[PDB]
Amino acid sequence: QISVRGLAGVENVTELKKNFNRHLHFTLVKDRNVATPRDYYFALAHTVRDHLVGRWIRTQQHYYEKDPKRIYYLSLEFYMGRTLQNTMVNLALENACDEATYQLGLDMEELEEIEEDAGLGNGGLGRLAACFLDSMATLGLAAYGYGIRYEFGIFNQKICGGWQMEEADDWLRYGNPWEKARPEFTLPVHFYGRVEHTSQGAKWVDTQVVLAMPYDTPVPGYRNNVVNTMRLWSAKAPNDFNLGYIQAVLDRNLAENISRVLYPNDNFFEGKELRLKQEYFVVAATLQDIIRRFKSSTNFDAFPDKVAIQLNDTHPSLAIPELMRVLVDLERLDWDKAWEVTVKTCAYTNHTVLPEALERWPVHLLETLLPRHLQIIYEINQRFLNRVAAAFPGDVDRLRRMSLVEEGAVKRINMAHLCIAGSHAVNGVARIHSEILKKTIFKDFYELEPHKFQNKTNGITPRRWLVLCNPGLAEIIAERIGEEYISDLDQLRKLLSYVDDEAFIRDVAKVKQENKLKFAAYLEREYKVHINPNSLFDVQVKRIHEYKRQLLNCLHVITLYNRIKKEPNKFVVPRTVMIGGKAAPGYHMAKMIIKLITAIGDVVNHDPVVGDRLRVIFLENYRVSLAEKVIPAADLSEQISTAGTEASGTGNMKFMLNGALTIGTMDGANVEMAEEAGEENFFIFGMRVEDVDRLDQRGYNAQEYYDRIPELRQIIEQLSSGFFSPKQPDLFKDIVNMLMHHDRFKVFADYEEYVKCQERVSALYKNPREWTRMVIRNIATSGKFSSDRTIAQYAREIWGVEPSRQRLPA
Ligand SMILES: OCc1cn([C@@H]2O[C@H](CO)[C@@H](O)[C@H](O)[C@H]2O)nn1
Repeated sequence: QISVRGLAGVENVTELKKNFNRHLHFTLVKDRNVATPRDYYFALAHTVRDHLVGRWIRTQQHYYEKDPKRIYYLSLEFYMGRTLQNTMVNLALENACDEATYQLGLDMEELEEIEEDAGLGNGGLGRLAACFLDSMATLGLAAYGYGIRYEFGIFNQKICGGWQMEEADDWLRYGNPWEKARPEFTLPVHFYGRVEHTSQGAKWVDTQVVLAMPYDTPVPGYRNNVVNTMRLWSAKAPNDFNLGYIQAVLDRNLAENISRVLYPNDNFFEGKELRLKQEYFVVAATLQDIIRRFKSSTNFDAFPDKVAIQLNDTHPSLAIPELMRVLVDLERLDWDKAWEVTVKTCAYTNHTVLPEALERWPVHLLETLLPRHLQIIYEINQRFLNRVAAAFPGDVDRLRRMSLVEEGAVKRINMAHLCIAGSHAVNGVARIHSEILKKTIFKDFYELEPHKFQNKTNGITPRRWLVLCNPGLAEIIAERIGEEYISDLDQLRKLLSYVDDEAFIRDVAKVKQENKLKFAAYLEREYKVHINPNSLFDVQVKRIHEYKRQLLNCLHVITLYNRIKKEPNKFVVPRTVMIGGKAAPGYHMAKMIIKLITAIGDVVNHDPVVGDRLRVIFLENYRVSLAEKVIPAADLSEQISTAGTEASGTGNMKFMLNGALTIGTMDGANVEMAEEAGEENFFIFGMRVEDVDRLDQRGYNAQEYYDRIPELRQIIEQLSSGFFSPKQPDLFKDIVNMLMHHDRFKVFADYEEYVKCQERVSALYKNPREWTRMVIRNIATSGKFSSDRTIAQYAREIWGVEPSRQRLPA
């Protein structure tokens, strides 16, 4: 059908069709009289998978022969989403499979919808890992993603009576055609036990053993024949585990619970033992695998030359003391040499400055679970603090501040401090974030070792986030500038020369309209909700969090509603306000915010005076597959976190690439986005980081805003009195109380500027031509935010490896 989707040659189409029928028969054990759409999906998935394996085997053979430096990306989350279309895109099979299935009398897009998301992540951090894997493969790096194969990923969100309900994401029930179990490479992982000191050093003994079984998933590069591996560990009990008899077998679940479920927290630390076990489990199994591969090339001086370990947040921070443990206790290296190797091998990416998100493990947990690691952390700390003391003599406050061990009622290990000490590089994820790190929470460390601190602004893969989810836009762009931009997104700058091109303006606007119609149809079909596709699609999709300020969006929505109710017969630009995202199950305020959104919808969507001029939709079960649908459909991207709180954001970048304008604070990567596009082409509002600091200094008083803004008063009075909850007038008391008395994120302080800025948005939307021209200016300058750029920077500035667009033999 379209060019970017590749060739549909007669030879390939015929070959795909026969292998499809082969898999349906031999693999699925079905005939075409009993086969369901799901069977057809699996037959296609198996057919496409076959095309990966040849390239997968030869890529891994290529690495064995060339022995390049290997990159190990350690993450507790990989938010992969669906794999079928991505695989087709990267192998140039999309049109051929489209043709092959059509000739079999099947709609491929229908089959694509059957695939479950691999939802092994919470949001941005897990999705960043997924984009990174894609870019590393596309840039020909010898890279391995290492994580946990959760049996249950991020919960499926059901909305019931306006409330979030969670259900288990049983993503593996029908099987996962993409993974290959590798039980032959199963590794033991040790827990508990005790430390014994001998003549020949420390020994970790009397441990409980849990087996780590790897499952390998192929990660194809974009049309370069590179297929890298994501290896995910599954917890298995040893066969002599607890070996009355029946109970001992049933108690195997205790061990295997380690890989059972993803902790559903976004940007929030829950100090639970099971989570710590997960963190060590991935680290211990991964490091053995790394060392095994390294030895299969005794001399650990070359370890840092052949290995890079990237810590995605502090979650895999135990890699540092674990590497030390292995080098010192098992390989018998002296401390100093082991430490040198460790530091040069490890690098740490920080993703947050929110205090509640920072990992601080109680010493008593580490003492019981990982007694040798605690000893190593203590020794790391002492030697590190000796360096601090030597650099800043007499500065006893600094010593306390920089210690890996935090004092208090419960002693804790600050994992971020551990990571900085044991890494040669520490990076933030957007320029403003990296600067905040050096100025605030890691200031002491930056003063001690300024060379360690870097920025690596986040990115998104233009394969998934343009070509896959927005083929129409990919195509109209390719018509003008060719296909090279897909793996060289900076080429989108060439589109600046088309900003006054009447054909291009029409096409850009046509593609958006088509996307909106398709999404309006999706909503009716799958959720039975009526929306006006001519309205401005105003969308905020991301995890529900106070810092992300879905509440500020809510206030604006109510403002628009109240203004309509006051002047019913005045013209307002029609809007469909879509808000979606999951709340962590234990996050009460976030669950209340979801209820508020639906409560507002229940009032607004049924007011006859409003008509179709304002609709409020809560998008249920927001996830990667839903993002791929709603983002291409968006006109306005809400990126309205309090300045200084959203480390980068990546949703922002997705919207920019897909032809939405951005309303946002100068937070995270929004700053760089506005810088790239030009501030004129962004809807920037609200406090900057410095304004937030000034407000904190004099004290934030929400009442002041309430007293001085009548429109804001009205909303709060509406919330308090039960306007949006008549049967439970006090339902939103917690929300109002928080807003009025303990709002850490200063919702009210940005309200006026936000509403005003939103008026500027509506004004521009009234002029379709100028809206689209600004859209073109955004798409055209979104090149910097390709994860190919990000990964190339990691490669050159941290990992010490050169990216390559050179193709491997097919
Ligand atoms: O554990 C802290 C954390 C941070 N994050 C998110 O990481 C993303 C990827 O770097 C960022 O874009 C986002 O700003 C951050 O909140 N998720 N969890």
